[PDB]
Amino acid sequence: TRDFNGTWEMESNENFEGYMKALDIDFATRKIAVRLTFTHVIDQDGDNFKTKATSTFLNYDVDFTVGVEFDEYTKSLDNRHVKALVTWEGDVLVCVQKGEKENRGWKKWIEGDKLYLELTCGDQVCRQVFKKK
Ligand SMILES: *C/C=C/c1ccc2c(c1)C(C)(C)c1cc(N(CC)CC)ccc1-2
Repeated sequence: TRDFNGTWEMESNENFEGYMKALDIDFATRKIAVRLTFTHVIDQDGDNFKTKATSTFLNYDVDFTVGVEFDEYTKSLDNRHVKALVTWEGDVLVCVQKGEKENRGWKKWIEGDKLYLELTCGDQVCRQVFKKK
């Protein structure tokens, strides 16, 4: 499926710390973030994505149109300017964030009832799994 719609509840989160250190997330935010359960809400209509990630203390919202490059400010993450582009590779949703950090981006894909997220920055890879709620 290429349909990522739904409310997704975190089930596994491997090496979030190394990914966040690659981004120069400060020690403080890192320790809080590594313990929190995240809910990821995706409202997808054609190419148009409205996405949310909510926790009891840290939140991240981004909207994008597949295939349309956009300048992004990674507000309350590492607060950097990147040139973002989200495209399809088969049924994998792939984002490249061009900027100062190397190999920065993410990939989303679904297997069965699970959403998989791979976050990359530098030589670090974080893998998260969500169960559809
Ligand atoms: C499709 C979503 C991809 C994606 C890329 C980067 C991040 C995330 C999802 C989050 C919301 C899981 C997330 C959280 C953080 N935190 C550390 C500052 C917690 C707010 C950083 C980057 C990403």
